[PDB]
Amino acid sequence: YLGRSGGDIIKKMQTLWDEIM
Repeated sequence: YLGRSGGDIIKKMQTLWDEIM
């Protein structure tokens, strides 16, 4: 919603925890 808000949020959450833990 308004310049790809929904798609980009799920992509960044996935790698936040993939790379740290």
